[PDB]
Amino acid sequence: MNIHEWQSKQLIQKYGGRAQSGEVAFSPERSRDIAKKLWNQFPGCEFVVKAQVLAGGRGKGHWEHGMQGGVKLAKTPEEVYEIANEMIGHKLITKQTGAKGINCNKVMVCGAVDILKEFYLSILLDRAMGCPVIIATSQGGMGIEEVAQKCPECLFKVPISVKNGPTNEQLVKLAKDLGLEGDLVQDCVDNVKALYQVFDKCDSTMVEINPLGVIETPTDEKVICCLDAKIAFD
Amino acid sequence: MNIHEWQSKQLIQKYGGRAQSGEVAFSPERSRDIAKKLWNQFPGCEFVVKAQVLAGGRGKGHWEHGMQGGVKLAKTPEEVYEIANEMIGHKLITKQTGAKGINCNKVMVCGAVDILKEFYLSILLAMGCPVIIATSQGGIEEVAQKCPECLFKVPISVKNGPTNEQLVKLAKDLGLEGDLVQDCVDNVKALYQVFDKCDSTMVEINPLGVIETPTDEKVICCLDAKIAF
Repeated sequence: MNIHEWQSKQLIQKYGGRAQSGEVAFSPERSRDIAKKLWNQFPGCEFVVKAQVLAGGRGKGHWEHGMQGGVKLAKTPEEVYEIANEMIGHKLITKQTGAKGINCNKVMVCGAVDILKEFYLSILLDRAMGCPVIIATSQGGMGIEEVAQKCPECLFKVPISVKNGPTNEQLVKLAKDLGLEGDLVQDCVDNVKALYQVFDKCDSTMVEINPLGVIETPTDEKVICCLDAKIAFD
Repeated sequence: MNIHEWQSKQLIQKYGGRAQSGEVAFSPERSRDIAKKLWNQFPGCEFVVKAQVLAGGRGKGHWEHGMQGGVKLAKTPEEVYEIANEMIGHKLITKQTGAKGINCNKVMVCGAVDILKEFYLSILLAMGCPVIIATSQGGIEEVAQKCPECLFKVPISVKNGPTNEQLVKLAKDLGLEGDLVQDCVDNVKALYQVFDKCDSTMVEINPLGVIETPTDEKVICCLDAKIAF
């Protein structure tokens, strides 16, 4: 059982992680109102509209009536309305849904940010090692099976002492192994600790962040941020 | 009678102007909630907390208990709480208030943005017709009053409103180039509709800014606003 992206992100934020949870909208008009209000705060910003569906391959999918993408860029609140109008109440077809598609009745409206780096990061129980593991790659936005098959050099698998860890030294090395320098190293450490707390304290079978991003803030600071999130339960 | 900065900006927005009206808060707790919610949209952003008081010289002013400034940068929602807590329910002393100061009962919280240019622009009604005054200089409203020669002044045919040629020339005279010229033209046309359709004696934008959006586009934006009736 998976929860939606915006709910996963809110849970991450609850445990001190940085995530772009945006605001959920149950109508196209509400989607526009969210965008309009955000222009009170960051005037002239752009928007991303993300269909909230329980299925994978959302961003790459296409709608039954022809629109391309479950994640779309919008320049104005009216463009946000137009996009949400083709998502809410309609069927999204992804690789994982097959031709049957999946109904969408809500979207997330987000501010558009400069994304500098995309990582993959997941926490799950590893059968072989008999403990939780952190799996991460510097090649976010890809099938994790493809990375292991075609690019095993950028994949990292970190065993975690179930409630005797993860240790700070493991997280610093992972962050540095992902190519992070400067303040982003500690930022990454802090965010991965929060993700583990979500995994542990919420009895999740998998916390998957694809992508875990390095983004720029509106005043150009570089920060770690969950840009998609999938949390699974039993 | 003047309306507050954030109300002035909301009125400008209603007529299609770009303005950082932020969100008003009447308690430090609400201020913090506003900030926390904004981190859902622009994670990691910084915040500006602006005392909403009907008095000038806020930025240089100081509060009784030591805090410097009516306009303050906050890095987190908790700094937003702390700053707002020193503003709301307290007295701000600026050169315009005198020692008697002015009570603050509200702040505006807005996202911190990179400001690339600050202009002064005002639309005023005195005994003749509307006039648009502006200068390319950045405490600039007193510079306007004691050095009026530093101002562009553009008379407006009340029957025909500002012409497009006047505003393009004004924007270019203020040093704007490229797409910012038309953006400025569009925003000043909105400020005129507020001035006209709301029977205002003054719409004062100090500063009218060039700011960067979160994805680094440059846009014209009202960063302060004072509207009189």
